[PDB]
Amino acid sequence: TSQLAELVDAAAERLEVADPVAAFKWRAQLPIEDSGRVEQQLAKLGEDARSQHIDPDYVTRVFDDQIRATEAIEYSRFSDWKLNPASAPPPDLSASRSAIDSLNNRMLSQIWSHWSLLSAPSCAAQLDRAKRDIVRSRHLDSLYQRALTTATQSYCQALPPA
Amino acid sequence: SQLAELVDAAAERLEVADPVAAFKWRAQLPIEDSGRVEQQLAKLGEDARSQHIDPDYVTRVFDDQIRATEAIEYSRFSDWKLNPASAPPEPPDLSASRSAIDSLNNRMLSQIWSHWSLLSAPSCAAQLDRAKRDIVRSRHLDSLYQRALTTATQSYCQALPPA
Ligand SMILES: O=C(O)[C@@H]1C[C@]2(C(=O)O)C=C[C@@H](O)[C@@H](C2)O1
Repeated sequence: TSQLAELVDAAAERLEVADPVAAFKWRAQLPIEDSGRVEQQLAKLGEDARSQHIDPDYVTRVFDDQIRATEAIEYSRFSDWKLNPASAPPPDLSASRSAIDSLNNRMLSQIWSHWSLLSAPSCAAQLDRAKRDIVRSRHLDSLYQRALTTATQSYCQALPPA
Repeated sequence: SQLAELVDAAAERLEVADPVAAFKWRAQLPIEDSGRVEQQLAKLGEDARSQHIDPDYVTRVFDDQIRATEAIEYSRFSDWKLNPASAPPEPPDLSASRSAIDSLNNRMLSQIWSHWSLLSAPSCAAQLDRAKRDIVRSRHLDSLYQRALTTATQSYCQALPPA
């Protein structure tokens, strides 16, 4: 089991919030993106990182990836639903909000716990193993696999060049 | 197929979704532009009436085409959210893309008029499936564009024969 399995699993579960959120936005005729909103969300995550003695710039980069990957899923659904509106699957977003708050906390806990590994040469391999295992355990489809890659692309920190 | 030119025009117009998406991505503009949709449907409705073509049929067809186009734009935004480096950095202006669309709109309505007797005939469904096969091949349409072309053309065979 990869040391990054809990982090990646949390990231994947958080991606899955894309579906109820997109279903809601579709019915409510709301757009997917909102730059001001995301700026606020990222700022709050940075504050969370500071209070937890985690590098806020790192957390900001990682969650920027996470949020873009999530928006990618939402846009893919909107595409599908434009072609086939009868397929659009609702309710309000309070459940999703609570889930994201809990998953944010889980993710930050693992960034803290596994900071040495995230800084290490073994990060890339351990991330690849974690992804493999979560793709399988969560039965992630091609869209979610691409999203998980995007979401996690900044986990592993650059190494000294000499 | 006698519907190949119409389907080709439809597919060509679908392909304008790419530069349109690219422009909107760079400019951070919404994908849906209800004003522009209304403008087109109004003009086309009037052209149909003036040429004595059933405007309700024409509106339906273009609604389908427009929805399919929006679907492609959403899909590209999805792709670019996953990998922003794949977004075309210097797309043509939206104005230019809209002019190209205006011309394709006209070509499609001209083809609808020309092939009214086939669009309203029982052989329409067969001829449409044939045209789609051939244009999918000739344009090398991928999975997304195949879906989009089905959506764009789904009302073609609804045309009523003249009284
Ligand atoms: O902005 C646009 O011009 C493009 C083209 C489009 C159409 O299909 O005509 C018209 C309006 C928009 O909602 C979509 C679809 O994007």
